[PDB]
Formats: sequence, structure tokens, C-alpha cells
Amino acid sequence: SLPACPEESPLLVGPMLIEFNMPVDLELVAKQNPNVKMGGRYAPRDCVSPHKVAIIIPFRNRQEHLKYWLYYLHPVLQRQQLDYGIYVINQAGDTIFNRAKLLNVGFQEALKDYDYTCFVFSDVDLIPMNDHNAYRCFSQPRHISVAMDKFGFSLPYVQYFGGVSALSKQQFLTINGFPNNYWGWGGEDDDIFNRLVFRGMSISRPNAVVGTTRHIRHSRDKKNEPNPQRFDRIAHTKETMLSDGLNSLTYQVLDVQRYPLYTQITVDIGTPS
Ligand SMILES: CO[C@H]1O[C@H](CO[C@@H]2O[C@H](CO)[C@@H](O)[C@H](O)[C@H]2NC(C)=O)[C@@H](O)[C@H](O)[C@@H]1O
Ligand SMILES: O=c1ccn([C@@H]2O[C@H](COP(=O)(O)OP(=O)(O)O)[C@@H](O)[C@H]2O)c(=O)[nH]1
Ligand SMILES: [Mn+2]
Repeated sequence: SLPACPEESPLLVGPMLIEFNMPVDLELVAKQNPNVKMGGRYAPRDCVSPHKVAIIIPFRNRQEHLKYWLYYLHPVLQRQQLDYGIYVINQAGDTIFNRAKLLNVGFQEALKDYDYTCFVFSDVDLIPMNDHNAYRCFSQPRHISVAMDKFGFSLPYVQYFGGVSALSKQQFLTINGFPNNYWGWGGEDDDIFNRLVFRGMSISRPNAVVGTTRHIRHSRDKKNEPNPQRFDRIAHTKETMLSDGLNSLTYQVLDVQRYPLYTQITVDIGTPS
């Protein structure tokens, strides 16, 4: 007998000041966010949200970015009235990084906690400047980080689908999830765009002003060099997506930690096969 939340949250304040030059204390973030429950889980107390959102962060060795992410996003996600949880998918070992494979692990593991029907995939170093930019799913796949400071506050190209995005459970299943074989930097997000288009979908976006986003400046991570096979890979997505993705995924979870503000899943996703 709780009523549905309003369709758009009345709590939103719009544009927000965001800065990355001060230290962050997660103990204090946790105290500032008392309604956030163990594992980084929150649903509103006064109404039922139709947005059951698992937020998935691909991760290795970005603890500092992550504290900023948690400081800024948690208050935003509560104002958006989402029934949500945060998952940091931490790649075990020190071999070449695989962003999209971690994202698939996150989808599949989050489903074991709770009946999530919406998946937001967010890089760790991207912070939204306007809480009108909704971190939940739409009737088409949603590209969220549309106007990043590092690309001059617009799309670097109209088919860009990197950074932060949201797919419903059904959208994600319809494309057989994300590719597993993009090792090292680049192109897995273009492949994901291809997948959506080949399954009859198009990209929904907020406007450039609501969609403004900050990227935390940082230097190159080691073990995530540009993948030189990326350009060939993206040219063949239509054929490869049929049998690469959810239906070809394995991994071994090494450790699950419930911290107050996030669940961290440490996972062995292997090396190129
Ligand atoms: C698909 O190609 C277009 O973008 C590339 C630049 O490379 C992309 O840049 C974005 C933003 O950093 C990354 O998210 C993508 O993974 C990159 N994609 C690839 C394949 O590297 C540009 O050089 C091309 O001319 C196209 O605009
Ligand atoms: O060693 C790494 C490589 C990347 N990532 C994650 O993958 C995302 C994409 O990589 P990157 O930051 O290099 O993109 P860039 O900002 O350089 O274009 C990051 O935001 C992180 O979530 C990470 O955690 N550790
Ligand atoms: Mn980055």
C-alpha cells in the first residue's frame, strides 16, 4: 500500500557544483547518507520506485576516483527516488584490463541479489552535473554521459555510447549483453552501439545541458593499452554478437565484500583466449 513515486522526482535541484580537489572520507560519506543500507542499497521510504536499478562500475586500482563517485552519486540517486544498488566489479590480477567483460559479470552477479530490471553502466571517473540526468532505464537504451567536459560539453560523435549508459534487463538480454573479447582500451562501447542498432533500437539521450558531466582528469592506467584489433572487431559485431557475450561468458568470483556504500565483487576474468 505505499503509492508509486511520482513519475519525475520533485526532489531534484538541477545543476550542481562538482569538484575533485578535496579529500573524501567514506566513513563521513556514510554518515552523510544514513538511509543507504549495507552494500550500498536504497529504496525510498515513502513511495515505490518502478526503477529497480543496479549500478555497475568496472574497476581496478581507482580507489580515489571511486570515493569521489560515491560522494557525488549517492545523494543524486536518492533524490531520483530509485530503488538502487551499487556494484564495483573489481578485476583480480594484473593482466590486461577488460571493461565490457566486467560489465557482463556485474549484470549477471547483481541479478543474484535482487530482481533488478534496469542496469546503469558507469565508468568510475564520471560525475553528472545535473540531477535531472536520470540514472535509470527508458523504452530505448539510454546514453547518459552525453556532454562531458573532456569532449567540450558535447558528444565526440553522434554514435558515441561510452561513459555512462543504461539498458533495461530486456534491452541487455536482446543484444546478448556485451562483448567479452575487447581487451585493453577502446571500441567495446562502439561494439555495444552496433549491437543495439542491429537489434532494432536507437539511443535515447537527455539534452546537452542536463547531460553535462565531469570526468576526473587522470593519467594512463598501465595494463589497458589501446587494443590494436578494435577497428576490425567493431566492423564485425553483427556476426560476432550472436555467439560472443552473455551466452559465452565465464568467470570466477574470488571475493564479495559488502561495504556500507557499495558491494565490491572481485573477479577473475582470465586473459585472452
Ligand atoms: C568509432 O570511432 C569513432 O571514434 C574514434 C575515437 O575512438 C573512440 O573514442 C571514444 C572516446 O574516447 C572511445 O569511447 C571509443 O572506444 C573509441 N572507439 C574506438 C574504436 O577507438 C575516432 O577516431 C573515429 O574517427 C570515430 O569518430
Ligand atoms: O586500470 C583501469 C582501467 C580502467 N578502469 C575503469 O574503466 C573505465 C574506462 O577507462 P579510462 O578511464 O581509461 O577511459 P579514458 O578516460 O582514458 O578515456 C574507467 O573509468 C574505470 O571505471 C579501471 O578501473 N582501471
Ligand atoms: Mn577516464
